[PDB]
Amino acid sequence: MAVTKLGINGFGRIGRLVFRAAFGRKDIEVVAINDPFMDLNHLCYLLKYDSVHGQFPCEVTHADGFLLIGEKKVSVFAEKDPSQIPWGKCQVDVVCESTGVFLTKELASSHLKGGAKKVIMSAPPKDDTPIYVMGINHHQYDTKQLIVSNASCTTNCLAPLAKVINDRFGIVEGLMTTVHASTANQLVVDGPSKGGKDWRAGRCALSNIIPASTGAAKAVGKVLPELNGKLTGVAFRVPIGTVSVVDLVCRLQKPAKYEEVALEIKKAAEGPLKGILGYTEDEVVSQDFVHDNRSSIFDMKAGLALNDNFFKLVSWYDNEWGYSNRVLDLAVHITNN
Amino acid sequence: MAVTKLGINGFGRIGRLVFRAAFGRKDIEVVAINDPFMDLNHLCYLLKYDSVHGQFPCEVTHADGFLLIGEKKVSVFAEKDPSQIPWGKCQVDVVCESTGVFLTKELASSHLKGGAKKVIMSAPPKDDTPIYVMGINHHQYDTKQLIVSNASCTTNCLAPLAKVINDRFGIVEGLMTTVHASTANQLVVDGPSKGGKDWRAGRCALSNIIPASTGAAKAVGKVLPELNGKLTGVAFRVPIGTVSVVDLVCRLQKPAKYEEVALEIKKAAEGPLKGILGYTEDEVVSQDFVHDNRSSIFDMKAGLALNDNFFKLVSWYDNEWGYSNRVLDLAVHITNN
Amino acid sequence: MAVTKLGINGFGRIGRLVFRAAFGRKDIEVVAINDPFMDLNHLCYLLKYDSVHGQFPCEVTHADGFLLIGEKKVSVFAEKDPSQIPWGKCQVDVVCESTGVFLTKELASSHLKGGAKKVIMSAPPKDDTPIYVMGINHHQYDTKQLIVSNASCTTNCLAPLAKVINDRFGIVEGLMTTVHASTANQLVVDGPSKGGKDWRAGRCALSNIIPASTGAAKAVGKVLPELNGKLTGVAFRVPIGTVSVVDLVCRLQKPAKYEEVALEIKKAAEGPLKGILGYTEDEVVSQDFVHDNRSSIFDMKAGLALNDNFFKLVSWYDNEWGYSNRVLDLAVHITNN
Amino acid sequence: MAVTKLGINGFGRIGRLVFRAAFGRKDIEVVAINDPFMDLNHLCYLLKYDSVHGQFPCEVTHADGFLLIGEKKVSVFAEKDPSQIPWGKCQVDVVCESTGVFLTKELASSHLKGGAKKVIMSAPPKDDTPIYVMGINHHQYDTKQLIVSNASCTTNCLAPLAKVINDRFGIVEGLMTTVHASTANQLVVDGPSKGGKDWRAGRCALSNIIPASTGAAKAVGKVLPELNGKLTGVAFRVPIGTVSVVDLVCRLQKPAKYEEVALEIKKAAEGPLKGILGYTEDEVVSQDFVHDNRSSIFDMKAGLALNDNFFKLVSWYDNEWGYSNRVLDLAVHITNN
Ligand SMILES: NC(=O)c1ccc[n+]([C@H]2O[C@H](COP(=O)([O-])OP(=O)(O)OC[C@H]3O[C@@H](n4cnc5c(N)ncnc54)[C@H](O)[C@@H]3O)[C@@H](O)[C@H]2O)c1
Ligand SMILES: NC(=O)c1ccc[n+]([C@H]2O[C@H](COP(=O)([O-])OP(=O)(O)OC[C@H]3O[C@@H](n4cnc5c(N)ncnc54)[C@H](O)[C@@H]3O)[C@@H](O)[C@H]2O)c1
Ligand SMILES: NC(=O)c1ccc[n+]([C@H]2O[C@H](COP(=O)([O-])OP(=O)(O)OC[C@H]3O[C@@H](n4cnc5c(N)ncnc54)[C@H](O)[C@@H]3O)[C@@H](O)[C@H]2O)c1
Ligand SMILES: NC(=O)c1ccc[n+]([C@H]2O[C@H](COP(=O)([O-])OP(=O)(O)OC[C@H]3O[C@@H](n4cnc5c(N)ncnc54)[C@H](O)[C@@H]3O)[C@@H](O)[C@H]2O)c1
Repeated sequence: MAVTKLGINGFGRIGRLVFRAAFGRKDIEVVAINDPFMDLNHLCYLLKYDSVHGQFPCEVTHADGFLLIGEKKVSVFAEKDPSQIPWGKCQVDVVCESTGVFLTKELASSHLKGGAKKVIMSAPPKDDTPIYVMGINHHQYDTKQLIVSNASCTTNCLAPLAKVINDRFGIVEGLMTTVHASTANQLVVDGPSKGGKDWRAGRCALSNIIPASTGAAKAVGKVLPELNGKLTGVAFRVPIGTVSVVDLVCRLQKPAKYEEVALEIKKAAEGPLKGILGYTEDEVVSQDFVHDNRSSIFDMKAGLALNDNFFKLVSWYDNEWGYSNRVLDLAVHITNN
Repeated sequence: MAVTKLGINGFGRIGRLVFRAAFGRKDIEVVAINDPFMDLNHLCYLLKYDSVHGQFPCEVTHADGFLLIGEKKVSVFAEKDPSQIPWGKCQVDVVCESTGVFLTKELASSHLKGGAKKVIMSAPPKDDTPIYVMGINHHQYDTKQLIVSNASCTTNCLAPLAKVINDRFGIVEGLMTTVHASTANQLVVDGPSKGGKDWRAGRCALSNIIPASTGAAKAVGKVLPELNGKLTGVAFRVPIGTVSVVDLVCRLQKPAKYEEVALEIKKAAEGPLKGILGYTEDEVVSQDFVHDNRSSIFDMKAGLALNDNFFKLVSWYDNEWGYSNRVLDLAVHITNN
Repeated sequence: MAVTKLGINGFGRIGRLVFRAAFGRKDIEVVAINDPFMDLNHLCYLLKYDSVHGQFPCEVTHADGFLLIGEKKVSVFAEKDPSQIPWGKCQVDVVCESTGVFLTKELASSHLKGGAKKVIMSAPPKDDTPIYVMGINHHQYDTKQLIVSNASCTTNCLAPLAKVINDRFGIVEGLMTTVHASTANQLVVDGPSKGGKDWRAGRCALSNIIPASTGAAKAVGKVLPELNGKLTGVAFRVPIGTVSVVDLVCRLQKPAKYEEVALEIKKAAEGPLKGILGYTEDEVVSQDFVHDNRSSIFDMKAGLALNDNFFKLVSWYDNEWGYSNRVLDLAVHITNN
Repeated sequence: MAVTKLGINGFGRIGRLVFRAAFGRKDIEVVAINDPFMDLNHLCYLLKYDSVHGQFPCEVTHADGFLLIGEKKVSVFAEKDPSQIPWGKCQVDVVCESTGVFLTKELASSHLKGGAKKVIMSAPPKDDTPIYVMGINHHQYDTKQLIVSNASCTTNCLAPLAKVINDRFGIVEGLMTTVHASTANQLVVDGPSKGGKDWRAGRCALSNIIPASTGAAKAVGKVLPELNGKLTGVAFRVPIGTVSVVDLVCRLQKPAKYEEVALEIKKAAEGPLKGILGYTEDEVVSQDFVHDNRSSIFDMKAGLALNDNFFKLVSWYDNEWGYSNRVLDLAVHITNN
């Protein structure tokens, strides 16, 4: 209805990609960025070159303390304290909280105190903060809610898949495994992970298949109450720049042939979930989804059925890119709604 | 009872590792090797240096056309036709068929025609050749069977896991996913796979999560009839030198707590299956099993249960090393039995 | 002057990229492709998806035995014998010989017998076949020469660098080292390289720094006679999808400051060699050049000088992309000249 | 003369490996370890499992706040302030300063204040702290010097190589390039490096060839005055667990054939520098030196000569393992001398 003004806290993989994903958009625009761990010179550099998604689609420069993207000026701050960021001065409608250390309503509030209208945590909340997944429950958003969560990359991939299958065949119970690409919280060589938590994530990322936990499957139950308590899963970190794959093993109430389930998913991908859920029958591999903007693409040939009620369903997702575009979709939605 | 004389056809990852794994052994010894794709000089080189398991634990040299391991002589041939290999002259009790292109009883017979007493296919058979898994059904071997199969690396990992769980809790149905390390049949850069079969395996192995199929789960039913038709699964090839991880999602007849299932497995690992099945509660990662000689090590902390009858069980395995030691165990067994 | 009709023999990394690089071009177009190791279905797949350069910028399909790129038809053959390819019927002005097994004038002749006007070997010749490097000696091409070589990726990178430095400061002698990205001739796991030649290239590409030889530096002397016998070097294969870096250590006749040499190169990159030689002072890394169409980009900050006559100069190059664009530049040139 | 008591500050790649390398030794033993970034439980874990060098050659456990290696007790501390570590109570003869943040005489002094007799910085000093390289100048050590530096992994590789070549042929000038394996100071995904220094090191380590600087070559001049000002070089970080390769391009005073230079090096490797400098003519690759305890192994076949005075010499080194063993050699030396 009118260009949404976005503010970004934490200019990392997600911060920068959300920024990159906004470039095309004509319904949203980033006007402010905050990150106390990079000078303006360092920030332009990081935004300009990317080891996964290529160089920035435009010229990046800075002048007088502003970030210059073509002929637009973006304010840049270096506040370690969110409450200290002049979001208000910049007329920020929504702040993309993507530092990964303010995942609670009390912590994410400081942005509102700084003048920001609303806030979106680019990760699962540690509080009972409302969680939303585009194309799944975003239409159940209440404008009075000023702080929300866009969930996790994995939840965004599994959620759509789960809804379609449950909606028609009904999911009795399911277990999920996601082979996930490398992430910023990992180490180059064997070392101690932060807070001595999840020791495995401190092991050399270059040569290991690394077991990790994830609440993505249980989170689905929060976005789809009908599924609360019917799903859970694990993760396996692998040495891949980007693109992860969800592997859902489920039991359905109503019997079906793999072909029928596949057909149902395809129908959703071309209809109501077009743009969120994708469908394919090609012999694809992770690299094929690098920079794919969908939340999840069903891989028909990769999955299979043991019998008429026990299935193994596979779906890919660019954990970085898809998620970043969704953050923008949610930002626009909760501002014009 | 008396040193088993082993012959190796196909001196590749498995051929060389079986050879390496025999070095310590005092009940078996390799006396002949055949591979028409490497001169003797090239063969010593490959056997001496290994990018995964380190250098050979002894000095490797050649003289007068023989392979010299210390002060032992090993005959070396370069026959493309198995029937042309003088196994008899070398008194070969068993031939480790590990070229991957003679996986049928008719094809593997040529070794018997060459003078070899018995043969073991280092891979699943394409015929109804008898399949054996150490510690699972090897005691059901019939001496009159001259050609057998040691199965696949994955089957050897999943089989023990399946038996213990089924034996006490009973497995109604199960689906499996194995994240597998890179393999010789893959390509360095995107290209056409052999015979235009399994296109995905021709995609760059360095940067892809590659979906692949596997009959390992169904094979379990062949080694454990009670499980025929109750298991199947898929694979995901990843960029790892060695070590794969089996991820079994199963439904049990009798309810149980994750702890009880874990306890049952541990009991087996320390008792009847000691040496085949391992157990651990440490925060491990793939690299931790490089060169582990067991067929499968249960990872207690990596798995979990959705409810009292739906479980996700994880077990690691060095696809190269463990399998190779098993080939030797089977070789000795079917020769002294 | 008029659209050049290109034929491609060997639809591999270079074949497909040359094809991809021609898509934009309005002065050249591919009308025929030959590769006996992929069915038409397999060929579309490989051309459509790429693990390095992304998906094809257009829809790829096939119908009635033709390759369909939008609404253009490209003939596709599967001849193992080059002389058997109907280049003439397709009016091929130039054939991009990129299979890597017909690098001699006698062998590359078969294309002329098939009806092709001229031929370009996408690699160094093993004969005294004429070698050309765009922007260096291509203007010394003789139209009566029907078979030529576009040289090697490394030569194309080093050649421009060498000319500029020699032209002004004069190179007395130089040694070069190129850290090269992985290549099709390498193996996923330790095995025997073809013909038992260059054993090192058969070692696991995923985890090794692999020493390899290269005539790229000596080749420079063939394209720049003034430098014959003044340069040579070695290579180091590393696990990188694409992008290699040339590292030239040279001694100049006339003294200079690193700044002056840098300035000279910059001058060439913005003047006479614009498009072939690039210049930069940014803190770049290999990934930054993925898909860069230049033959070599000088890295000012990466190099240095020991004294006024001994220098270490660094320059990057996308071994796949840049080279492929050059093949097109040469194809057009020798057809309209 | 009598078991040297070693203390380790910073239980990282080097800390743990020095500890691991001491296990066999009968002339030195670690009695204390300090690292405030890992609980005792976390420390045992990290010491027990290693993604590069395998599992610890003994059982690792902890009891009553001590590290238990078999039946030996090692005190463990978690002081962020070195001066606060009770080295004296533990009778520490030498402290292996390997945190990488106390590389100055003033900073490394705090250990002496804590009761430690002497100190060795496991890295190049930022002060004019004395630098020593085993087999090169360690016999010029003065017992009154309480703080010294064992130099850098690269210097330890290049130093021996340089001495032998200079001693007989004389090095006029030389430039060096080391392709180096990944290091702890690098990042898994593109991010900001510490202090905004060396931006390149913050780029994804998984997929980049990363240009880096190094004073290793100039440092050689400090250990070998005769070479001061005659050498310098650059580095290239690559995705390799461990093992780097030094590539020295040098000009000699006295002419020679590659064979003679190779012969000279071999002579040193088997004589005076045996154990420090290695020699080989095999087609080796980085993985072949994983866990090699030598400071540098000359690779005869990898190098070459342009003419009788201009050479390119290659030598490998396990940046982690060799260096760690050297730290122990120096520790014993300066305590019994
Ligand atoms: N990378 C993925 O695949 C992916 C996918 C979906 C969601 N996410 C995530 O989004 C979040 C961020 O992850 P990321 O990959 O972008 O990590 P990242 O480390 O690349 O980015 C985090 C940024 O936070 C900055 N920061 C730290 N403290 C700050 C402060 N006080 N104020 C402002 N900035 C601060 C850092 O300097 C950094 O640039 C995580 O919670 C994670 O769940 C990541
Ligand atoms: N690498 C693993 O992860 C793993 C684990 C368990 C089992 N296996 C396997 O065992 C088999 C062999 O695989 P690998 O990893 O050793 O592959 P590999 O490519 O390393 O070894 C195959 C060998 O076959 C040789 N060969 C080809 N044709 C021949 C012929 N006619 N006569 C004699 N030798 C011939 C080749 O030169 C090569 O040395 C496969 O079927 C596979 O299932 C592999
Ligand atoms: N990849 C690079 O970085 C790079 C850069 C510059 C030059 N080059 C090269 O150009 C050449 C090709 O290498 P590539 O990387 O494309 O390798 P590739 O293996 O990817 O492609 C070669 C193609 O040749 C085909 N082929 C084999 N025999 C054939 C025949 N008889 N007729 C028709 N096709 C046949 C194969 O099926 C394959 O598709 C090499 O000589 C190499 O020097 C490669
Ligand atoms: N990895 C190699 O290839 C190699 C080779 C030779 C030398 N070195 C080095 O030796 C040094 C250490 O590097 P590394 O690879 O072990 O890095 P690392 O990061 O693995 O280890 C450093 C340790 O310092 C600890 N630490 C931080 N602050 C501390 C404090 N105040 N007190 C005690 N401990 C503290 C960290 O927790 C960590 O365990 C570096 O300067 C580097 O040059 C590394």
